[PDB]
Parts: sequence; structure tokens; C-alpha cells
Amino acid sequence: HKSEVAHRFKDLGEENFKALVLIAFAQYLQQCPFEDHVKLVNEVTEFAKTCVADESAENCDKSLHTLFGDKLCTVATLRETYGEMADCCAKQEPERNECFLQHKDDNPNLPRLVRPEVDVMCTAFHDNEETFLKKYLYEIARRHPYFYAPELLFFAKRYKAAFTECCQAADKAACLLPKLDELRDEGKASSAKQRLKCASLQKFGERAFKAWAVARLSQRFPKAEFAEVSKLVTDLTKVHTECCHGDLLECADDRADLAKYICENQDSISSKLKECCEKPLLEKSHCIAEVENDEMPADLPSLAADFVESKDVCKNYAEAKDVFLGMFLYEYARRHPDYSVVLLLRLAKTYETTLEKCCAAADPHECYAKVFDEFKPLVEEPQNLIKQNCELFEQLGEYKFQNALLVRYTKKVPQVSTPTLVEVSRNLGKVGSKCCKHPEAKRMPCAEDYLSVVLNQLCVLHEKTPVSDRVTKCCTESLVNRRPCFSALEVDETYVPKEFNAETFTFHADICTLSEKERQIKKQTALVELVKHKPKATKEQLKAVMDDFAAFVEKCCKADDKETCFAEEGKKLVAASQAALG
Ligand SMILES: O=C(CCCCC(=O)Nc1c(I)cc(I)c(C(=O)O)c1I)Nc1c(I)cc(I)c(C(=O)O)c1I
Ligand SMILES: CCCCCCCCCCCCCC(=O)O
Ligand SMILES: CCCCCCCCCCCCCC(=O)O
Ligand SMILES: CCCCCCCCCCCCCC(=O)O
Repeated sequence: HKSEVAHRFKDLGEENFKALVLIAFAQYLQQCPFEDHVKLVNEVTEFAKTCVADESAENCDKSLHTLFGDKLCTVATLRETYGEMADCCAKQEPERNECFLQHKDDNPNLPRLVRPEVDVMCTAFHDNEETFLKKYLYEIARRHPYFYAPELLFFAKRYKAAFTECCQAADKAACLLPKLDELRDEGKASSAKQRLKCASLQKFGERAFKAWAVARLSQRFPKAEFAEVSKLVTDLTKVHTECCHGDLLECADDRADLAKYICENQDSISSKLKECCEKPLLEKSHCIAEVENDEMPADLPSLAADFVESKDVCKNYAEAKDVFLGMFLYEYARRHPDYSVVLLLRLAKTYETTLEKCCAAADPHECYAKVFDEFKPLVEEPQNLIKQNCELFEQLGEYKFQNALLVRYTKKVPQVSTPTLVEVSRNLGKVGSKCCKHPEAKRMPCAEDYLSVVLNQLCVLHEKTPVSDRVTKCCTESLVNRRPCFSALEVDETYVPKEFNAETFTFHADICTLSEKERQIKKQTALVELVKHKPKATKEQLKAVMDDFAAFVEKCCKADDKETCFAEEGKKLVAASQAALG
């Protein structure tokens, strides 16, 4: 109403408010100590309560941006600590807020956050749930100044849940560690995605983004009328543009407003937005974004009717090209929740090319008449890969499957770094263990989601330390040919194998006293180095060498005087092995 702070305070709640303000400040003032942010939070909360009691108390009428910047400019060491940022305080609103946005460092030089021992965690937890959680929430926020605050808050509650449950467990570690690893991985993925999507809106442009959304929104809301989907795609695009700019307030309101729009028109959009829409303000958006696909009508026509077998098609298309293509995507995507969004884009892209080089032809109706015939090989390629790879995954285990990938990609790009190969092959290996368990009708969307993260993660490391044109090609290609481009890569014939190095293939008993997740990376590192030394090896020659190594390990660990054993059988191993691989 007349007071913004009061309003947000009222419908967010004290607890949520206090946490958000914390994250908000930790994101702009990434260098101040924890205890300092706590003071600000208390001061702002105290102020808020004043306004709650009387929307007319001093300053309660000022806008959040104004209020936020004023307290921000309140910090004394602003200039001595942040320098340039202090000059923002000289500017007025909105240049002031704009100025603060431009000075937020997305990759501060903060030390890697370390995970202490479960016992200390659980103890610190029990002795002060409050500071324990706010302190960590502070550490995460200052490191990811662009992570959508509410989402960060969503994660905090799951961490709390993990401590509550596990710190009472008979075996704390076995209960907590896995939940924690799962949590940071998921958090990492959530972050990689947010950055990825913004980057995209930048490179590829708005049209491609609008396309992506139509495909996605249509799979999810197959019953919605096309005009509703267009309406939603427009608002969604404005929403991400603003949320990418990094301004929390504008971002949050666009998201809420959009959630309220959806919920009000719920029936004419989806039947599965029931739970999500009764939920509280804070969670609505989160919920909705994650909602399961509604069910598609059974009384659905044939695409060929309006898109192939109907003359007056080049006329509808010329009438409004993007809109017609949109209707195509809409019609195609809502009938295929099983297709990957990018697959859908490929088809539409194909259709588009056809209509372009066929509507300017003699007899249109038959120039393009067999278009749906070109979609089949587009659809099949992805499917057969999910087919071939999920089987191999079930045969071997997650680990042996990972090793397979390891050999496979080293031979494609032997120039890539050994640790980078190990990283990629394992996450990749994960996508397999995480998606292959799904029923085929859900597999492809699964892989797309995971692979996009992995492929962009792959492309960044390379962007910085480029090592191959082939990779750089796939990495700067269209995000529709990205994965196909990588899938295409062939063995590197040009490659000149690295020289030999005894050390690289020398092992000590220490590997016996390492975690399964440790020995692995050690064995896997040697594997790449192996393939990098003998690239013309065979899955047969290789499997034989890997096998002798298998024994070698167990044999030397489960044998008296480990150290010597290794150095003894090791000389033998390296010797017999170098021989087979001539
Ligand atoms: O990341 C995603 C996940 C899409 C999930 C589909 C989606 O948009 N859901 C959704 C909905 I309904 C409503 C709201 I309110 C919100 C939100 O919280 O803002 C969201 I998140 N989508 C995506 C998009 I949209 C465009 C491009 I270009 C790319 C690329 O980088 O290829 C990608 I990977
Ligand atoms: C002075 C700064 C105060 C910070 C207030 C942030 C308000 C966030 C509103 C949260 C809306 C949740 C809607 C959603 O995105 O799902
Ligand atoms: C209703 C909003 C208009 C939707 C835009 C339709 C254009 C379809 C483009 C086909 C996909 C190719 C995307 C790309 O440029 O990479
Ligand atoms: C040319 C000397 C090569 C000898 C070094 C062999 C190292 C290969 C690592 C084998 C990893 C297989 C993993 C496993 O056994 O579970």
C-alpha cells in the first residue's frame, strides 16, 4: 500500500524477511564480515516492524531500492574496502542502484569453503541452529552474488532438514555426507543453469529464447491454447531478461506477478498446478517452474493437416513467419513430452528451411510434401544414443561405464587435460546412472537437462585454456548443433602419443588406504595417461591391461609388506604391459 517494507514484511514473514535481507546484503557487500551483516539485518528488521505498526512512520514511504541503497551507503569502510562502489553513493536513484549492479563481482577471490567434520557440524548445529545456518547462508551468498535469493533460501531449508534428521542418527556420517554431497551437486547444477540461460539470452538472442520457451511451455501445458502460451512466453522472456540483469527486486516482482497470473488462469493452462497455487508467495514460482507435465488431450489431430496436407500453408507462413513456426513448435512439442527441447528446435529449424526453399517454388504443396520424412532421422539419432548408452550402462556399472567413456573421449580429443577428461567422463557417467533408470518416454528430456550443464561447463574450461579447434567449433556452434557436434567427433588420427614416463605409472600402497571415490580417480587418471600413451590400443588389449592392474592392486594391498609388493609387481606390470601394447 503506502509502505513497501511493511508490505513485504507482512506477506513474507519475519523469518523469511530476515534471511532474504541477509542474502541481499551479502551479495552486494561480499567483503564485510558476518557479524556486520547481522547488524544491518537487525536494523532493517527493526525498521520494518516500525512501518508494520504504522505505515506513516519516518521513511516508511520510501521505495525499497532507495532504502536499500541508503543503508548500503551507510557502511563507513565502503570506500576504503570497496573503493569505486562508494562513488555510487554520490549518484541518485536509479543510477545509484544501477551503479551497485555494475560493481558486483561474480567471482570474488574468496577461499574455497571447506566442509568440517560431521561432529563439529552437528555440534555447532545443536548449539546454535541460528548463527550456524545464517553464517553459512552468508558464505554461499557472497560467493554467488547472482543466485536468485529465494532459491538460495529454498536450499537452506533442505540443509537444515538434513542436519535435523542426521545429527540424531545412529550413524551421522552415513546419513549426512551423502545428503550434503547431493545438495552441493544440485546447488552447483542450479547455478550452472541460471548462468547458462542468461548467457544464451545474450549470444543467441531473443528469438531463439522465445523458441526454446514455446517448446518447453508446450510440453508442460499441452492443454493450453496457443494464445496463452504466447502470452506466457512473452512474460517469461521479460522475467529472465530482468532477472539476468541481476536486480533482485524487479526480478522477484516479475516472478510473483507471473505466478499470480498463472494461478488465476489455472484451469485454462494446466490441471497439475493445484498444489503449487495454494502454496505461499515465496514458493509459488519455485513450485510452478518445477511442475510435472500435464496430460495431453487424446482428441488431437494430425500435424500434417495444418502443416503439410493443407495448401494455403505458404500463405499462413508468409502472413507471419515466426508466429506460424511458433504454432508448429507448439503443436509438435505438446504431443512430444518425450522429446528434448533442442530436438524440437531442430525439427522446426528443418521445417523453416523447407518452407523457405519451397514457398518460392513452382508447386509448393509438393516441394515440401515429404518434410515429415526428414524428421525421422533427426528423432532417431538422439534415441539410439540413449539406447546404446543406457544398455552399456546397465551391463557395466556406473564406474566401469565411466571408464568406457574415459577411453572413448581421450581418443577423440587426446589434447584435453587429464583432469578435465576425468571430470567430464564422471559427470557424464552420472547422467547415465541418473537418467537411464527412467522409462524411455522420459529419458531424453532428462539427458538434455544434465548434458547442457556438463557441455557448458566443458566449454568454459576450454574457453579459458583452449586446446583444440574441434572442441572450440562445437563450443561456438549453435546450441542446437552443440551436442550433435560433440557426438560427431571422431578418433584423432593426427594425434602424436606422449612419451613414456615411469612415474605416471608408478603406484604406492597409499592407494590402499584411500576411499573408493579416491582410488577411482587415481586409477582413472592412469587410464587416460595410458590411452594418451598408446592411443591405437584396443578395447581388447586395453581390457587385458586394465585386468592385470585390477589384480595388481588387490593383490598388493592384501599382501604382506604392501610397499615392496607394489614396487616389485609394479616393475613387472609396467614391463609386461608396455610389451603387449608394443
Ligand atoms: O534452463 C532452462 C529450464 C527451463 C524450465 C522451463 C521454465 O521456463 N519454467 C518456468 C516457468 I513454466 C515459470 C516460471 I515464473 C519460471 C521462473 O522461475 O522464472 C520458470 I524457470 N531453460 C532454457 C531456456 I527457457 C532457454 C534457453 I536459450 C536454454 C539454453 O541455454 O539452451 C535453456 I537450458
Ligand atoms: C531491502 C531489500 C528487501 C528484500 C526484499 C526481497 C523481496 C523478495 C520477495 C520474494 C517473492 C517470492 C516470489 C517468487 O519468486 O517465487
Ligand atoms: C511465438 C513466438 C515465436 C517463436 C519463434 C519461432 C521460430 C522457430 C525457430 C526454430 C528453432 C531455431 C532456433 C535457433 O535459431 O537456434
Ligand atoms: C604402460 C603401463 C600401463 C600400466 C598402468 C595401468 C593403469 C591402468 C588403470 C586401470 C584402471 C581400471 C579400473 C579398475 O581396475 O577398476
